[PDB]
Amino acid sequence: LLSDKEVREIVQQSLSVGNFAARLLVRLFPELFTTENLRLQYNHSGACNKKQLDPTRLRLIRHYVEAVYPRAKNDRVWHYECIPSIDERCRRPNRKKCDILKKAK
DNA sequence: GCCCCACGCGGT
DNA sequence: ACCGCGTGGGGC
Repeated sequence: LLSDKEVREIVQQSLSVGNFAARLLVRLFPELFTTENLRLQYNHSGACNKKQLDPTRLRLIRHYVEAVYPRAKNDRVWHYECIPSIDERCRRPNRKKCDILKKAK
């Protein structure tokens, strides 16, 4: 639960509605985005042998998304732009692979 | 370096 | 067909 001021401040910095959902994810799930990087054990559905993000916080994220971006009320926009960005955010690595290969030399 | 997003691909 | 992962081109 976060203020209207803070939601609009998040909208200011997000690039697309997918990134709005990703940012609301990071802000609402600060436990997973410490240097512990627990995010790498989670996704939005509980698929691919991974733990499932808090369904109710995810619902709140969708609430804010469909609120700011009304077009998000279609499941075909949430399921196709936000939850892919949410899962990518939870899973994306610290160091890129090719960057790790490049720092070898 | 951080961060975003498109995208081939393999399991379902 | 669909769905999520690993991955890298690339803007900042």
